[PDB]
Amino acid sequence: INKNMKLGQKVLIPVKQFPKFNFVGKLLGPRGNSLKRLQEETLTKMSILGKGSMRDKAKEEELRKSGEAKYFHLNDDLHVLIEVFAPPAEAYARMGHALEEIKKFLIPDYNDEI
Amino acid sequence: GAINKNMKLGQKVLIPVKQFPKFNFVGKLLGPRGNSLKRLQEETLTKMSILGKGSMRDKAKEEELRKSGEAKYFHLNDDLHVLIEVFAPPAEAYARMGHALEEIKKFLIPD
RNA sequence: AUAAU
Repeated sequence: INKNMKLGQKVLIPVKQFPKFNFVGKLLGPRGNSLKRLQEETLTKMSILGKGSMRDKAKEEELRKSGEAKYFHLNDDLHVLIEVFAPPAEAYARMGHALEEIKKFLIPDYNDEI
Repeated sequence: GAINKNMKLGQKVLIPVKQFPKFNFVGKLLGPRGNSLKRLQEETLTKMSILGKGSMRDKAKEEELRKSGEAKYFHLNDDLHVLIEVFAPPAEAYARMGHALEEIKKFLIPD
């Protein structure tokens, strides 16, 4: 119950469902640091990964073709990888709180009628 | 996954019987009629199962089921533990688990 | 023999 443990969770960014919405720009923010704040606030690490995550389509296709394990993620769908390293109770709580906080960044059409 | 679909999480928590061989962790977890562990589950919105060597009321029977090699009893070859399970959308599933893991700590200190 | 599942 006391030792640091690692957890990781992929969250799909629904680009197919909402192709007109710029999820990456919305995640990173107007100055590009919104995701940095979100991480520091939640005590997690968050990385935007998958097809489209590099904002350089030539380079992305190059790294994917290399077969280096660092870039395996580029085979995947666009997503945020949330990672945490803390004792079990804190690790799960942090993840729960990060997953909650990230929801607003990923739903263009949230309900606003009752 | 998508942020909305129900997901399953499971976490084993070791009961430190080796460290504290004199202490009845199982009785402490269950309480009278199992209502301690039942309450703890209901409060945390988790499922909890006590599993592993030492889990069963009955040491003769335990050894029998272990020897059967039925897969439902494989756990009896493992160390004593609580398996905490949850099924809910990702943010709620992780929160529940974090809260269960916090609440269970006091039961895994002897006195 | 705190004994749930």
